[PDB]
Amino acid sequence: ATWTCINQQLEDKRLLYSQAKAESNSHHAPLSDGKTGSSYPHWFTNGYDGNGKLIKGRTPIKFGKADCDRPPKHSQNGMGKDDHYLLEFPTFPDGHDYKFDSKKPKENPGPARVIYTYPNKVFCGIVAHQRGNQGDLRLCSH
Repeated sequence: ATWTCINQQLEDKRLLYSQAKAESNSHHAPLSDGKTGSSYPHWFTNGYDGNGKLIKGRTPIKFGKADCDRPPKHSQNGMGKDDHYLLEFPTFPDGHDYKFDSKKPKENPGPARVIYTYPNKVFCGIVAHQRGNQGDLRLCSH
């Protein structure tokens, strides 16, 4: 399965990702909420607060997997014993594994992220930043 993302750069850029490479990246990623050099992986809010309430005006991305569409439970540190939430990790057309402990310099994460679950690492989808490498995330197609 090939996912296509559109990202604007300093103009619209079309980027293709192999679903297999991305699933492999998330499996290799630690199950941690940002307690790494690069800050990745980290909680992907999808518009909710840590109690599972949808923030007003925000719209969640629908993935189509019950595991991914359930509201989260995220304690302050992402380690409460009842926690279950989404994680985001950088993914690339080449499939290389992002250096999550990289700090000065921090590896460029690019615009795309593989979204998966904590604690079971279920694959949700590939999303990408609209412009550059931060800001609004949009689900890529396939």
